[PDB]
Formats: sequence, structure tokens, C-alpha cells
Amino acid sequence: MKLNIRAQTAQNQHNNSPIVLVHGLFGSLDNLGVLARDLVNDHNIIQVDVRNHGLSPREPVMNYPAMAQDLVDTLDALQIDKATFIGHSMGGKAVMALTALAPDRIDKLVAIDIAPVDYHVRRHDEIFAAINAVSESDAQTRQQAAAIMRQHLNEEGVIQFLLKSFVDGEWRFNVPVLWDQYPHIVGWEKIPAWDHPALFIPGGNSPYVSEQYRDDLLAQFPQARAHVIAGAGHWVHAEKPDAVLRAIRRYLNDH
Repeated sequence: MKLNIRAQTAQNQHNNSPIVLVHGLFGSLDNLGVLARDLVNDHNIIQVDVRNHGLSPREPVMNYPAMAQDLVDTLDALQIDKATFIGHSMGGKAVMALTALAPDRIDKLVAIDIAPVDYHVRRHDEIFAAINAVSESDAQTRQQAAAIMRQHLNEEGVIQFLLKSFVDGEWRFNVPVLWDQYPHIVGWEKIPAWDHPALFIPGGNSPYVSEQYRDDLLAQFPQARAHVIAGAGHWVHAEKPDAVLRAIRRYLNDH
């Protein structure tokens, strides 16, 4: 289905393909804004809210072919034939899945701290507990919500990231569905090889793109290029946006 988006025209015409930015689990279209603010200098930008996030529609189904189709439907809605896609984590998996569903609609591809693999672990139980605790309380403001979340989480950055989706005393993301479909989100459906250069940007202090996932990564992205950002965790763009942008532009210029 069509997604909620925020589009901005390039400040300068350079004959570049437009860039679609796709956030990760519990995120919203504002999360990759730091990248959009730089890339809009020479590209039309489209920031999307993934289904069940932000102000995009809710749907009980949450799998990658579905998220990939949403991207196609969104491109069709904006009458864009082909675009470069940049996705973080879950968003990166949606973009990678798009290569299998509609390769002709993709120009270049950037996957931030994510590998095309089923991680086979639960990594968000405490986050779900914090989210539910906030909902069960009488918290209305982000300050009140933060106080409760700190009782479950000790990573202030994660708490603030989640709170970007706490508005009018309600979570923007669809909690029951993200919980129910969680295995499919941390999971993956293997795809055919995409024989085109693809950029992967892992955080040096993150296990999302470690060596144990390399064989599977290359089997699906034979021409994958990895640019590890030293001293960065999972939300690489939030910690080292400059380093991420340098890697992105080097790839986009493909000299």
C-alpha cells in the first residue's frame, strides 16, 4: 500500500535519481532526516514511514515482501520510475527485499547496519516492556514517559529515539502488530542474487553485520561493498552522520 511520506525537491538539479530513505523498527520518517538534509542538496528526497510506524497505515501483516511492495506502491503514487534506496535495519531489509520484487525500480542501494539474514534472537523484549509500561501508566508527556522507560532501559539514546514516536500520550507505531510479527521482522526470506554494486554500512560496535553473516550476505549481494564505521553502534547515522554520508557519497559518485 501507499505509505505516508515527506518529499523535498533537490536544491540543485544534477540529473541524479531520487533517493528514498527507509527507517528501522520503532522508527519514523524523521529518523534518517540527518541524511536527507545533506542529500537534498543534489537529489529529490522521499522519507517514508514504514507500515505500522509513524503516520503510515496499520496492517496486521508485517513481512518483507509486503514492505517491499509498499515501496513500489509509493513510487507509483509519486510517479517515480526508479530511485536509489537507503534503509536502516528493518528498512534496509525492506530495501534489500525490493531487489527481488522489482529490481527495475532500484538504482543504487545502501543498507545501514543490517544483513539479509534471520537473526534468530529476541533483541527487543525490554524495549517492548518499556513501551507497554508507558502505555499502562498515566504518562502524557515525553518527559513523564522517559522517567518510566529509564526503569527498563539504560541506553538514553534508545529511549530518546523511541520517544520521537510518543505523541499526544500515544505511540505512533502499532505495538500489538510489531509484537505479533516480531519473528518476521528479525527474520528474513532469502532472495536471489542482485548483481549490482550495493553499499553496506555496519557500525564497528554492532553485531548486525559481523562475519557469521557474510556468506549469506554475499550470496544475495555478490557485489556488496562494506564500509565499517569505527566506534559506532546500531544507529550509525545517529552517532556518526558525517562518516555515513562520506561513505554514501563515495558510493553514489562511483568513481
